[PDB]
Amino acid sequence: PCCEVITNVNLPDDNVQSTLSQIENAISDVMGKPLGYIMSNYDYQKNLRFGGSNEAYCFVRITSIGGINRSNNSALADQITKLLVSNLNVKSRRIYVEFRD
Repeated sequence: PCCEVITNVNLPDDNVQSTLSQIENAISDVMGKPLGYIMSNYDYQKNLRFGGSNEAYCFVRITSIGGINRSNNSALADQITKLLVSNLNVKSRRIYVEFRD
């Protein structure tokens, strides 16, 4: 699967790499998928806005094949949100996680 983090939070490369790594480990864990199938990215979009505001915000897009489990999907979004909250300085309310296939 694929996890694209689209955010206006400027994070240094090491913090980006470790964050994506923890996220991959959660995907692997929750979804039962070896790390060899997993793509991730942190796409820094300084002009990104939500709610009429350019304050820190993360849009997380998770693409799998996929579209199979709700409790896995719900638990994954929860882990990723928690991971992002913990690494980024972003309010939980300013993270949106979307699933697709």
